[PDB]
Amino acid sequence: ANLSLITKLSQEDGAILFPEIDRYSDNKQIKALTQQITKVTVNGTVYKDLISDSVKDTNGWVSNMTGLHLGTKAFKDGENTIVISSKGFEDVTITVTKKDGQIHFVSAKQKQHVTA
Ligand SMILES: [Br-]
Repeated sequence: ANLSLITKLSQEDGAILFPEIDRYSDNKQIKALTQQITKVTVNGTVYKDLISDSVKDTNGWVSNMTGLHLGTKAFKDGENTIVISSKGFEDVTITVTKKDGQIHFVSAKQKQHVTA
């Protein structure tokens, strides 16, 4: 149901970080997914690749050696839905909760096939 390789986040100033979304990974699936990101949405807002800029307080993302940085501009109280599209991988949906200024990791999945 949940991804094994994306499990956590860090809080930054006006941003969060997914350290496991690593463009330098020896894990070829994580490396190819991260290198080949095509689109990031937060609560349906389209984010811009800021390349190497601070993402503080932006609708912006950066992939670098510390992971995937996301601005919190489009974040809301309660549930937040982050959708990462990539060339070779089904969309990844990360759910995070915001409460009293604090954001925590809830789930990371790709849409699943129903099995018995
Ligand atoms: Br599938």
